[PDB]
Amino acid sequence: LALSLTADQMVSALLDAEPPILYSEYDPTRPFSEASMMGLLTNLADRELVHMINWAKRVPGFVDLTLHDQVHLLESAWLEILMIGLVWRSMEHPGKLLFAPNLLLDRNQGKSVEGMVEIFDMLLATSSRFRMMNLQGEEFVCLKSIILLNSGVYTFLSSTLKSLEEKDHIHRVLDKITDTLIHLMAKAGLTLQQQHQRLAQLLLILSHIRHMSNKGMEHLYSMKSKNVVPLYDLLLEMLDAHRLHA
Amino acid sequence: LALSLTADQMVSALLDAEPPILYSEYDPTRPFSEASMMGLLTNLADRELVHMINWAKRVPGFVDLTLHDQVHLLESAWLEILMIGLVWRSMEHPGKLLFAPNLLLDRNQGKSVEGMVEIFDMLLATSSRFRMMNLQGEEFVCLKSIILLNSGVYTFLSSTLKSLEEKDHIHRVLDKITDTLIHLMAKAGLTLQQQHQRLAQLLLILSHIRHMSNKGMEHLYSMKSKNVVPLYDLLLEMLDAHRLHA
Ligand SMILES: CS(=O)(=O)c1ccc(-c2ccc3cc(O)ccc3c2Oc2ccc(OCCN3CCCCC3)cc2)cc1
Ligand SMILES: CS(=O)(=O)c1ccc(-c2ccc3cc(O)ccc3c2Oc2ccc(OCCN3CCCCC3)cc2)cc1
Repeated sequence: LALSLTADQMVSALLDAEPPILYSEYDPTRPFSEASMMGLLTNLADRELVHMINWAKRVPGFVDLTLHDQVHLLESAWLEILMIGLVWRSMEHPGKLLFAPNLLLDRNQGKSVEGMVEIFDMLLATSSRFRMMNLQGEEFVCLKSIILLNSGVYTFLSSTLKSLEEKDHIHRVLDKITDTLIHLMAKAGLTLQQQHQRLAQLLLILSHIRHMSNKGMEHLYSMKSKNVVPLYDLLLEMLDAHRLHA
Repeated sequence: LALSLTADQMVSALLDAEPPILYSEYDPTRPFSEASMMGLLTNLADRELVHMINWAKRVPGFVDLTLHDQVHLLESAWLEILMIGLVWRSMEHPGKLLFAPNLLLDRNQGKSVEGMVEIFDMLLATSSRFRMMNLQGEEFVCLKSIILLNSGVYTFLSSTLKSLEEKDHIHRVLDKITDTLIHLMAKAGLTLQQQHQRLAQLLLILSHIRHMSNKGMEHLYSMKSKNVVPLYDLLLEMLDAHRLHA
């Protein structure tokens, strides 16, 4: 059970669950100004989503939830999760965003699309903040898991017995991850005061990531009019897998 | 200086700075269905803003910032601050939002305006969460101050020496407030583990408040087309006061 795991077990579980870093899909031997910037990012995001679902399934406690609740959590968090991942891998590239190892973009390369330069600036600022705090890999995987579990937990539709039990489980797992973050900081030499200060600093950054996701979704919604399968149904199909391959 | 204050001094400073509870402005002796719901809330919000500025000025550390930075912080946080205040005074009114003592509204009374019922539901859910956590007045005033200082701090435009010093000051004050929250929880009997768990639970709610503010601003922006003085300039005029009354 997830609630039985120790701090070091939680960390190992999260580190092991980490998804791969994907590459942008474009011909390296052709003029760049030819390729659609938003086309490249959309394709990347869509491929990453598949791996995000595998990752979520390996976050302790996640698969203990109902399918419906798992979908709701990912539907609310997916863009924040993409964004915190980007910021993490951009940390050692000041002034640039490492969307993919073969797609490193600077501020001015977002002007091709509306609202993009503003979001790029916010993402760059978050990466600067992490660099400045010297964020560690173990801390990063805790934060990404907190995002998955927290972002949609205040927007649950139901209030049935089952929903109450679901929320309680989510909050117990979140408490576990808080314990894990504190543990990592204790093992890195920080005093108690430094521990709760750093915890608060990290969790306050999650509000900015929420803000970035909201602003991004504003523009994506003006932009995404494919009139096709709703994200919920797409997430469900991917999450609701058989065990005929297991 | 704010950075010199003790936990109990911080708490007393914040409690003393608390703004008044205002009343909705409408004739109690006339048909309700006559009054504009959005008209009543807008008028209330506009009057509260004036008192919010006095409050901000009394938050330790705030007036140490440049006028420009003070404005930026309030411009980014004002709706979150209105919302957390509402949720706080609605805490003991399950199912209802106490916008004012003479304006207690339930879910169904938001349907008059677009997007409103959704925001009402999110606000009600936040109030339920606070009730459920048994949020205390001392904790509430810390959270509202954290919102003021944090919401706009990742969106500072400049990177001058002065801006670096401003950000450092804001983060030191935020650390002070974290210490104060932990102190209050220590003095309420919570164990160390319970302390960092409750701190994280409270700060994660701030992400939902950010989300609510974003969604609210989406609809207010479709709705506010007064073509008049920009909020920044209005905030500046109110913040940039002479000391001819002091
Ligand atoms: C216009 S904007 O300026 O506001 C804007 C806002 C955010 C991003 C952004 C940010 C961080 C990313 C991190 C990554 O690791 C990979 C791609 C990232 C990314 O590109 C997209 C593109 C399309 C999309 O959604 C559309 C495709 N698809 C919809 C269904 C769910 C999966 C995504 C979602 C993200 C870009 C632009
Ligand atoms: C359409 S919506 O469903 O999304 C929507 C979204 C949020 C609110 C909301 C929420 C919490 C409030 C707490 C309070 O204590 C008092 C009023 C509150 C309130 O009403 C307004 C009305 C107008 C406004 O801004 C316009 C007026 N003015 C602009 C300049 C700054 C000050 C506010 C700002 C808040 C209502 C409706």
